[PDB]
Amino acid sequence: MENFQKVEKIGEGTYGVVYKARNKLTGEVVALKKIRTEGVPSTAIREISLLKELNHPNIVKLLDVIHTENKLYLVFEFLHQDLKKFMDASALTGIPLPLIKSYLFQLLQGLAFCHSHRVLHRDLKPQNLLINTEGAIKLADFGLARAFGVPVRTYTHEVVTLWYRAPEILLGCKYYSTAVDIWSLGCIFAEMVTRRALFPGDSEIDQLFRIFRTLGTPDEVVWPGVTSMPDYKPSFPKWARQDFSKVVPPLDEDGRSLLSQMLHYDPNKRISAKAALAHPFFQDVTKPVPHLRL
Ligand SMILES: CCC[C@@H]1CCc2[nH]nc(C(=O)NN)c2C1
Repeated sequence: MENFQKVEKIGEGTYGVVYKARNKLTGEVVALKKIRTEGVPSTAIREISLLKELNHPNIVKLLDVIHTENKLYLVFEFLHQDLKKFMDASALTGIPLPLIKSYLFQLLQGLAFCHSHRVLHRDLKPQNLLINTEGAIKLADFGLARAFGVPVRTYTHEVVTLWYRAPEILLGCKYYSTAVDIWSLGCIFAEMVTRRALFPGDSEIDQLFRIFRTLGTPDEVVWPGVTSMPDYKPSFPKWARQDFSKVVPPLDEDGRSLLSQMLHYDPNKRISAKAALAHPFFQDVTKPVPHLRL
């Protein structure tokens, strides 16, 4: 880009480098993502361009999409910190429950919105949840997975995390439903509460087996059709399901109930974002402000 003074390199995304930049004309500060190449499928460009109309307060705004000289630039609204960095910074004391609740509530609203427009994220993780000083949290990179797919390694060869991946994806499902995002958010909810990743898998089978060890090896009883999935193996070990009281202490029964519904094995049974917003857990939701040192 020629009309963008690039303040700094913010990070490295799944698809490309991210810079903090200042638009010389509007003076606005944005997050500029630079992506890759055999001409780049125009099918992706159309899909991505449609995201410019997917506007919501809990969705990072996509300001522009520019395809030029073998590169694809995505211009996004800028937020000062991501949830991964905030959780690390809050590791010693933990994120207060009221803020955890507020963040989950807002993330579900963002999901409810995109899902109602038939757009899935598919690769939700702390790294793409951005926060500001106002107490808001927004989902970034929504819709990019439908356009580019989720690779095994990023453009820098970094391993794309499997920690938040729904079991139906790990088992080979061809079609992803909105339920995949609810699963990822549930894993993130648990991580905020316990200050440790729920299922820190370091391979696809380790990821699947960690899920099984906590939630029990799935069977036709809890997940009709699971034994017919592409990568299901009758030889998977059979682990017993653990009590959520042991999984996310010391979260209260309302939060444990909601998390259990977000982590149902059967995608068709997993709670929707819309239904989750009405869960008793959010009865006393508020909008606290985090302490951010920028
Ligand atoms: C998930 C990585 C891509 C995001 C796109 C939107 C976005 N907005 N701000 C940032 C940022 O990193 N600020 N420190 C990002 C990064």
